[PDB]
Amino acid sequence: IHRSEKMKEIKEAYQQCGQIVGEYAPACFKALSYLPLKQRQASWAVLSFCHTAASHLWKAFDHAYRTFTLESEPFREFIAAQKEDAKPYDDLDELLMYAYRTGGAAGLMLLPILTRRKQDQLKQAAVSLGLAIQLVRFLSDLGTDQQKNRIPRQVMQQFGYTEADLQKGTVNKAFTMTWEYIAFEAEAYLEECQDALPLFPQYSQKTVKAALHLHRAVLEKIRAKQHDVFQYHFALTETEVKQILSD
Repeated sequence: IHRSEKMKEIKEAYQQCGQIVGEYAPACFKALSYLPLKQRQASWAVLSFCHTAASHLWKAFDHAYRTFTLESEPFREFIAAQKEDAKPYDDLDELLMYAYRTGGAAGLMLLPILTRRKQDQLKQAAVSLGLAIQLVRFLSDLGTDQQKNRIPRQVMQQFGYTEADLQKGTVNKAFTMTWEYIAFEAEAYLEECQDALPLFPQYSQKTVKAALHLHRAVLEKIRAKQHDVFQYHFALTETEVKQILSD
């Protein structure tokens, strides 16, 4: 087929979007692999955009935008949320609002790609999934001050976890209670998407199911490794993903 140079450039840009996501989000990339090619590549573009903004390729993004009639709002929301705050979060609501504006927004970005019909019925599930995934990522690595800053001071106070403990990266009972209190919320969002799993079209169910299983597994691994998130960034290995996804 004589493809236009423009389309050739779009295909190149998409592949690069896939290289990116595959590198910075192996688990999600794996979950997305179950989508048909058109949807899969579109998802790469959306998440590549997220990664890029969190730290040309627009050709593939515009293509995805026009192909799936994506909405501009969530993309704007995500961008605005990258302007930060060097101050620690106070309320759990503050952390949740943040996960909502980033992960939740990403979930909304992807909605039109995950489903063509029952979008109204699956919107809540998509946002909850993205929100939960962001919470899981947050709970998987507390190595820097920026990450430590997202731990809600009111939650820390509830269990007696001190600023001094946190700065030292001390993993004591007070810390695990703080961590589990936040993990409880993440799991509630996950279960919410789990309940709506049968509503997604067959072409995207394996992708949603994979995402759900993978992130639940991440939380379990962290627990298995004694919540040692101040020292290591937790992620599933290729071997682990394979087992989780064996079905």
